[PDB]
Amino acid sequence: PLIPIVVERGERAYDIYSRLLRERIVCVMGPIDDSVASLVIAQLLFLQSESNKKPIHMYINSPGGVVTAGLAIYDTMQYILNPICTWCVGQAASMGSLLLAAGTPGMRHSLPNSRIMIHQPIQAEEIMKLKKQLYNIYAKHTKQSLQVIESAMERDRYMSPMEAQEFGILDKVLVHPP
Amino acid sequence: LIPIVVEQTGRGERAYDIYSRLLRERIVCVMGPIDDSVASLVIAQLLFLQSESNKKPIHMYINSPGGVVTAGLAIYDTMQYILNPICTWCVGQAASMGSLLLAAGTPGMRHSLPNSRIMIHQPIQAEEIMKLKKQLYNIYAKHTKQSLQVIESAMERDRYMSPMEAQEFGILDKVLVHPP
Amino acid sequence: PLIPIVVEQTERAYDIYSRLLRERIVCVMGPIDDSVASLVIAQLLFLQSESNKKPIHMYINSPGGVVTAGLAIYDTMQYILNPICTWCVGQAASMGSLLLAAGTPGMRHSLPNSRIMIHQPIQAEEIMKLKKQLYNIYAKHTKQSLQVIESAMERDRYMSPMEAQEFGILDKVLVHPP
Amino acid sequence: PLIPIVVEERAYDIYSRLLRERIVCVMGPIDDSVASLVIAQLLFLQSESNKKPIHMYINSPGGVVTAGLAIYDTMQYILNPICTWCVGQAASMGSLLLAAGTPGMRHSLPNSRIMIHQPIQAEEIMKLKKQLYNIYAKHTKQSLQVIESAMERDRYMSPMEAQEFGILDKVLVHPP
Amino acid sequence: LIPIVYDIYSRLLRERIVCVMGPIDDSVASLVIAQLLFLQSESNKKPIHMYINSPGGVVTAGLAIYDTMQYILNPICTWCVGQAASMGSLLLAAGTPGMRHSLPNSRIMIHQPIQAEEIMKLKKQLYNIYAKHTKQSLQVIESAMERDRYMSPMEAQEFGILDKVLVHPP
Amino acid sequence: LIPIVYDIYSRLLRERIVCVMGPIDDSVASLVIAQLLFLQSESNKKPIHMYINSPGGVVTAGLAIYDTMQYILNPICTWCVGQAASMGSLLLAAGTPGMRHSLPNSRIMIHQPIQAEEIMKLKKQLYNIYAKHTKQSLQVIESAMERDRYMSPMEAQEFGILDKVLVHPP
Amino acid sequence: LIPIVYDIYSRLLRERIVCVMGPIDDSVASLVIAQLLFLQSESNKKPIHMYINSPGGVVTAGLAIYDTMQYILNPICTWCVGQAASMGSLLLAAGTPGMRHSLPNSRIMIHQPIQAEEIMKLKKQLYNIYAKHTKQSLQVIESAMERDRYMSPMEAQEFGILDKVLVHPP
Amino acid sequence: PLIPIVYDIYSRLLRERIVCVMGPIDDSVASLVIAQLLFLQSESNKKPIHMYINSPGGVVTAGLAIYDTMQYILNPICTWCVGQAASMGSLLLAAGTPGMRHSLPNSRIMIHQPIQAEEIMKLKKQLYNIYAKHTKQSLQVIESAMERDRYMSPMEAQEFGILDKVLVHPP
Amino acid sequence: LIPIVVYDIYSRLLRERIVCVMGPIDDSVASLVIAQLLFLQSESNKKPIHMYINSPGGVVTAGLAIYDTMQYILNPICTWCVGQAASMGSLLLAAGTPGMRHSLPNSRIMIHQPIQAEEIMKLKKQLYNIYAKHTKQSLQVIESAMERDRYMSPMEAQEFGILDKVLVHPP
Ligand SMILES: CC[C@H](C)[C@H]1C(=O)N(Cc2cccc3ccccc23)C[C@@H]2N(C(=O)NCc3ccc(Br)cc3)CCC(=O)N12
Ligand SMILES: CC[C@H](C)[C@H]1C(=O)N(Cc2cccc3ccccc23)C[C@@H]2N(C(=O)NCc3ccc(Br)cc3)CCC(=O)N12
Ligand SMILES: CC[C@H](C)[C@H]1C(=O)N(Cc2cccc3ccccc23)C[C@@H]2N(C(=O)NCc3ccc(Br)cc3)CCC(=O)N12
Ligand SMILES: CC[C@H](C)[C@H]1C(=O)N(Cc2cccc3ccccc23)C[C@@H]2N(C(=O)NCc3ccc(Br)cc3)CCC(=O)N12
Ligand SMILES: CC[C@H](C)[C@H]1C(=O)N(Cc2cccc3ccccc23)C[C@@H]2N(C(=O)NCc3ccc(Br)cc3)CCC(=O)N12
Ligand SMILES: CC[C@H](C)[C@H]1C(=O)N(Cc2cccc3ccccc23)C[C@@H]2N(C(=O)NCc3ccc(Br)cc3)CCC(=O)N12
Ligand SMILES: CC[C@H](C)[C@H]1C(=O)N(Cc2cccc3ccccc23)C[C@@H]2N(C(=O)NCc3ccc(Br)cc3)CCC(=O)N12
Ligand SMILES: CC[C@H](C)[C@H]1C(=O)N(Cc2cccc3ccccc23)C[C@@H]2N(C(=O)NCc3ccc(Br)cc3)CCC(=O)N12
Ligand SMILES: CC[C@H](C)[C@H]1C(=O)N(Cc2cccc3ccccc23)C[C@@H]2N(C(=O)NCc3ccc(Br)cc3)CCC(=O)N12
Ligand SMILES: [Mg+2]
Ligand SMILES: [Mg+2]
Ligand SMILES: [Mg+2]
Ligand SMILES: [Mg+2]
Ligand SMILES: [Mg+2]
Ligand SMILES: [Mg+2]
Ligand SMILES: [Mg+2]
Ligand SMILES: [Mg+2]
Ligand SMILES: [Mg+2]
Repeated sequence: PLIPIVVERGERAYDIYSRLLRERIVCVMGPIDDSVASLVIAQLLFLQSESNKKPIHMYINSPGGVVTAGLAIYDTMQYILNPICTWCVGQAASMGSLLLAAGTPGMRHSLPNSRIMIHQPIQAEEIMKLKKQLYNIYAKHTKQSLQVIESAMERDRYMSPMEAQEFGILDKVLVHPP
Repeated sequence: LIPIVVEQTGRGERAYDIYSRLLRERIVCVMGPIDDSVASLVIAQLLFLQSESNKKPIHMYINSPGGVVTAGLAIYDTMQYILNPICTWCVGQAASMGSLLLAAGTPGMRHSLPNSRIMIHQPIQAEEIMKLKKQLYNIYAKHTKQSLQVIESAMERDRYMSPMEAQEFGILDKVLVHPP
Repeated sequence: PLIPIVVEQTERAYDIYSRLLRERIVCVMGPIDDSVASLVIAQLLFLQSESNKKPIHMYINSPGGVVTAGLAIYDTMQYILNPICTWCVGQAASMGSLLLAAGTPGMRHSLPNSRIMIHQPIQAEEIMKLKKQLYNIYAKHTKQSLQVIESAMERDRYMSPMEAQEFGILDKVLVHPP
Repeated sequence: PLIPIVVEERAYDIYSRLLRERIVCVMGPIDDSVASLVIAQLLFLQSESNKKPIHMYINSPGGVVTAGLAIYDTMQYILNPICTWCVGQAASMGSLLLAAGTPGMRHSLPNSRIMIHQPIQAEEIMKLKKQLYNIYAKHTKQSLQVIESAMERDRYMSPMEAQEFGILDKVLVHPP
Repeated sequence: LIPIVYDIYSRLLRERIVCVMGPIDDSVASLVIAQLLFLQSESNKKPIHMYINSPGGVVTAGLAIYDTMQYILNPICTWCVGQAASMGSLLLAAGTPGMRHSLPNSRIMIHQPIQAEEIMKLKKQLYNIYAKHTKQSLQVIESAMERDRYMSPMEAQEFGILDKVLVHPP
Repeated sequence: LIPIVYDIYSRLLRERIVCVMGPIDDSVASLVIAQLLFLQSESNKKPIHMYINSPGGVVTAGLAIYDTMQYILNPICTWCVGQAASMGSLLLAAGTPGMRHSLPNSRIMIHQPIQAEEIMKLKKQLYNIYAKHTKQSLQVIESAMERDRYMSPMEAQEFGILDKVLVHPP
Repeated sequence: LIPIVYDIYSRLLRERIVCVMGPIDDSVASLVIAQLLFLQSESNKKPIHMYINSPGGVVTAGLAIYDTMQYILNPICTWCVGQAASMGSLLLAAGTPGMRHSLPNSRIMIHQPIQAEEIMKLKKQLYNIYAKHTKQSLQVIESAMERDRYMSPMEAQEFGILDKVLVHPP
Repeated sequence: PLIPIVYDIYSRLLRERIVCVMGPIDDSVASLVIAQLLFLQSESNKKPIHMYINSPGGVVTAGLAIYDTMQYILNPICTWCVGQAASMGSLLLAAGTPGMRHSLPNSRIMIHQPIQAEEIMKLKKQLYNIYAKHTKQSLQVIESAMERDRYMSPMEAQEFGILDKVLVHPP
Repeated sequence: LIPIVVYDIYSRLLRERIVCVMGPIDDSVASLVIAQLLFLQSESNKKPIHMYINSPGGVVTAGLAIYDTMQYILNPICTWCVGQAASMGSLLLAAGTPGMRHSLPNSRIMIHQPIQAEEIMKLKKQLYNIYAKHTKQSLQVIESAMERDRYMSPMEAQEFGILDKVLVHPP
């Protein structure tokens, strides 16, 4: 995996991901662990410092990951004052779909062929407390009841972008820009 | 060991790695197995090239045996999303998700060199695996302009196509031995 | 993972973590070992030299780690004269929660969905000497008795941020900046 | 781990910046590779000073004896004052380096742990042990029998017990 | 170390008890099928006890055991001890009606943790077999199997997977 | 490398002694269950001795042994030697009342070191079983199990896990 | 752990049943061939039962079994339970006509998942053998084998791979 | 891995009431030793049992399982330290019937010992009491000696109270 | 694959009062050798025991465990060095009853020897004394000779005091 260099006062050379960061785009790609969370959180704090009002784009192609790391990203998204556009490309499963649903209302996007899953693939009470935290967060942003969330999360299935929009996880399914 | 080449940018010379220099020619490489990492890199390049011009064509170099479906679909959706014409170039082989990206190029601009091999056959719950298979049927039918019955039947065969067979089937438009 | 580069107007460019250090923010992320402790300690000494009075922000998302390495960070936090704001994001368990509680009083923070654990997952007497050192440090910074600390640390459980605030581990649970 | 860059305008990695503050790290297990780096830094810092002290940051569980002795001899060889700082722990060869600091300049932070117990043919191993006995006795100013007896017990001492024992001089909670 | 009395499992076979224990693969299916054919030869009318504590396994191997259970003429008692999940619960439910048992603290799961058309053809085969032996409709089976959960023995009896939950022998 | 007298474990079985040693998994549970069924076939009145030196193991496998202990009609003497932690202590407490034993230096732990709701259902099953056999309330069991500690044999006798701490035979 | 009756697989061979399990390699081929020669010596006319649940394996090893099946003069009943894919289905189809069986839920695949000319020569050998026992034309064989799919037992009977689909004995 | 037949040599050695405590002690070793002790007690609960000890130590609860069983059975137990008895091995050596604790001349004995913190310390005190009981020393002498990372000669262990006799030849 | 002979060939060797100490000596090897020595002494405390030695050495305490047992039993012990007897192997060779320590012509013998420091030295001095006792050389001749990293020929070892007879063929 070699990262390409692009060229953007004068001419500066970045690696393509750093150039993506200058377009206020943050990537949440692959499994989410403490390392990914810290990097995402760092980028969110940086982008808010450059403007606490210009939107931030969050590119999400993740199968999920560690819950506390995902929750670290979630809490930081709520904490910063910027509007956050989430973009599901490929898939958003487990904590990935939670972050997708955690975007600013009206700015949660998916491309047409993405797959979304809210099903989720340390002591016992302790695992259940984290589950209830996920129930509350999903209920809050999908605007569904806890009963619908608990029931839906019990089903080992993915949603298409259209059914995820009807469920309240995302707001727009775009084939091309509007 | 990746070679370094110099281009003059206007006020001086810049050194790139040869792949980064290829990106300055609006050519994106999709080579080897496609995973989330490849998809993110390709998508990043597609968004970058569109920003530099949403009307100059983008060349997609494809030499891939396939890969993860959702990662392939992420590239596919991004190809449709951007406004640029996309020329696809099959060199070596385009199998499984690779052939899907090849066929997803802008009509009339889907290319193969003479000795390439193309395969649309494809080498997690059960219903969900079938939903992805049905997403693949629809995309192939859409871009080859064949019926779903012909796509489902052809994908059931474990075989490769010649570039001339892929052109007749609708995966690509031109087989070039030299440039025109 | 590739680490992005950001640009600051001075035009300087750094890696995002080096830029985070310029905001007087130090990261304690993942398992704590001698290598992490030395890096954190180096950053604390550097930030104090740039000003022994501007606050230092300590980002904590850690499951714990080596006790002596954690204690090395703790002692250095007490040694420097700067006020230290601790920020629990994701989780602070074992030595992580000790560092969280060791922040300057009134400046110990957690985001809403963090998890905090003071339970802890060499000869026999020596292992017990370290445990009592941890009892003392927790008692000092939570302002609880040794009997309350020893009893609470025996329970294999996590606390919510609000529960950690009543226990005395942290001072504020913030959803947005005030 | 990613190592941060700091700017003094010149930019260095934070460990290179630490070297500029005349601080040398003896960090983790000590082997020939670590000794060489420490020795190189010690020779560098002595050239570059009009006898200003060198700070030796020690957080080590020990390591190979000959590598530890290589650092020890170099500490004695350079004719500079060396402040030793025990943070976290100094066990085995780590505690020998700690005690080998210039008298009056051996430090520990409050919660550090210090161990002089130690976790090639037989005679050859025993010769190195006496070499350790002699060095400890010299710098703690304890008798050889107190050192042999103390090293025989597998225990750590608190910083204040290490100050009474003669391994270090000062236990500091804040700078004085 | 396996104790000697025969070896304890061979002695269990002489008491007409067959163990379906752990993950089911082609090897397990071959062993169980071999035992079923033998016990039928020594008597095609004395019951066979099938002890089931399995998390599931390979579908075709599970179906191989199922078809052999259907093929032989003996009445088969299925006994869920510990757990019967995935193909394990299918074998449990495939016992002779009235002779499907579970102990009180067992867990039963019908949820299930090759080309695409082939995997779903196998799934419908599981739907029909479950529907046949639980006497539930195909929509009730398809809906229930989609839920990633275990049921208690009482709940599995009410669903039609087993017939009796015994604390002591009857 | 086991010694033969039979092999020493098989001869121990002839004294109606079954060993539960080390981590409990599906394999250990099946062997123990097989042995329990065998000894009660030889007698349903003579006591069976269960030697327990285990740090715990898989919950469903432990529950499989537990259910079989309750199912069989024999009185079961449990003997804690070394340690009985997690599922091991559950088996220890599940012995016939008055016949739950420990040697003086053993350690006993009821603390316990798949979806979420399912892990919690199994935890509640452990709460119920412990409450039943120690005759303590559910809040005393839930509270005690949250503590990561061992009990002395005398302390476990007072908690209700065992009945007798013997230094020599009486 | 293989139970003793001496071992259940050896006892099953005394019933003139040979198992073809798992991946077929030279080792399995030699074992099956040995059993076939043995069963022919005890009687050249009594049928031999060949139980097949195999995903396939090495071509030359499969062909070694095939050649031996035709070489011996006994009638051989083939039984597909679970699956017969690749070389497994070839052996299934190679049973004596009228004596090729499958249980209801089996899956059968004739698709197949050394220098180039060599691989193609082996492929036509498979085409010929299938064609002979399928009583289908070679173009129908080449075309069907190119399709990456399984057949139901009824679909395999109709294609000529097997003769009867039995749920119980007739 | 290769074991001679006379019965297995260890099985035959068991027929003269000699049980081996060999190498590192774990739950597996403890169970076999306990099994052997119960068996030999059934055969005669008054003829002595010989415990052959060459062990560097092992798991405490496993060693304590053997210890409790030694006290539980009604037989006199002769312990024989040959090679070494360190950590739990020396505890079993000292736990033999008084007057019947033996060592050969060149053996090495160590009482120094090379899960939560409170529990580790609880087991340590259990070892202090057991050593104190069988060596007839004070807890302070035991705690004090166990902190020293050293071995004893057989004569020094006889003087400490761990063993009773050091034999070069039989009496 | 171990051949069986009109039981297994090693079991037949034991019945010939021949004990093998082959390869590296560890606690496991030692207890089996000790087991065999005690067994043959029961079958006769006066008929000689043959000890076949082809070993590069091994664990000191395990070697001393066998050494102490060789001295403990009342039997005459013939030691036979074939191939090599190095480190603890050569000490066992020299520990045979005087006049009955043998080597075949092309064997190699080494007394050089390829846990805390003081205790390592205690074991070394124990080896010095045991060699000196059976070689009837002074401690300095043993200490000095063990310092050379070399092997001796059987003749070279006979004069030294390690062995008594070098035999091409039986006498
Ligand atoms: C929304 C942030 C507030 C405004 C505020 C605050 O709560 N914390 C605390 C904090 C620390 C660490 C991790 C945290 C994660 C979640 C929430 C809080 C965190 C620090 C932040 N700071 C900043 O964002 N500086 C700009 C900057 C950041 C990164 C980079 Br790269 C470059 C520039 C420094 C100045 C300041 O007031 N705050
Ligand atoms: C065709 C895109 C639209 C134009 C639009 C948009 O939908 N998203 C959303 C977006 C986010 C993340 C991943 C996405 C993947 C697929 C589609 C959308 C994605 C951002 C994009 N942006 C851009 O493309 N900026 C220029 C640039 C990109 C990369 C590099 Br390197 C350098 C420069 C920022 C400005 C902007 O409006 N859009
Ligand atoms: C709070 C520090 C004191 C003020 C004081 C002191 O006790 N030690 C000793 C010391 C050494 C090593 C690790 C220690 C960890 C804990 C405590 C002490 C440590 C050195 C420090 N020094 C400094 O901090 N120099 C500025 C600087 C540091 C790092 C970087 Br990167 C860039 C700039 C050099 C000048 C000076 O007096 N002290
Ligand atoms: C206190 C040192 C003496 C004064 C003296 C001396 O004995 N040796 C000898 C020497 C050689 C090799 C390894 C040794 C290791 C331990 C001790 C001695 C060593 C060299 C040293 N030298 C120096 O220290 N140069 C300064 C410098 C060092 C490193 C770097 Br990076 C940059 C600058 C060169 C100039 C000079 O006289 N000596
Ligand atoms: C249900 C039995 C039917 C009557 C019948 C039949 O369909 N097959 C076919 C068969 C072959 C291989 C595997 C099969 C798996 C599933 C179903 C059928 C299988 C063989 C059976 N035979 C028998 O069961 N012999 C008794 C015996 C068996 C095993 C052992 Br161990 C000891 C004794 C031999 C004589 C005979 O007619 N049948
Ligand atoms: C206490 C059991 C009852 C008595 C009763 C019964 O419920 N099951 C069912 C059963 C099957 C499999 C595993 C089970 C595990 C838990 C409970 C039930 C199980 C079989 C048992 N049988 C027996 O125990 N035979 C004696 C024997 C067993 C093993 C060995 Br080795 C040697 C001898 C055969 C005859 C019979 O009526 N029952
Ligand atoms: C002519 C047909 C008979 C098969 C014939 C024959 O061709 N070969 C040759 C042969 C060798 C090796 C593998 C072959 C594979 C395919 C065909 C032939 C093979 C030997 C066989 N023999 C036998 O079958 N002996 C009975 C028996 C066999 C196995 C066992 Br187990 C027990 C008893 C020995 C006596 C005999 O004339 N023939
Ligand atoms: C009163 C004297 C005996 C110690 C007494 C007793 O307390 N328990 C309890 C027991 C159970 C399990 C493990 C224990 C470990 C440590 C201590 C006690 C254990 C069983 C023992 N039994 C016996 O020793 N049978 C002889 C025998 C044993 C093994 C072999 Br192999 C061959 C023969 C069976 C009959 C009996 O009354 N007792
Ligand atoms: C007086 C001479 C004997 C050495 C004496 C004795 O000191 N111990 C103690 C002993 C125990 C364990 C390991 C020891 C290793 C080194 C020395 C002593 C050991 C046991 C031995 N016993 C015996 O040798 N029985 C003969 C025999 C043994 C094994 C086999 Br297989 C077959 C036959 C049983 C009865 C008996 O009085 N003694
Ligand atoms: Mg926001
Ligand atoms: Mg387009
Ligand atoms: Mg401070
Ligand atoms: Mg000095
Ligand atoms: Mg039936
Ligand atoms: Mg009962
Ligand atoms: Mg034929
Ligand atoms: Mg006793
Ligand atoms: Mg002698």
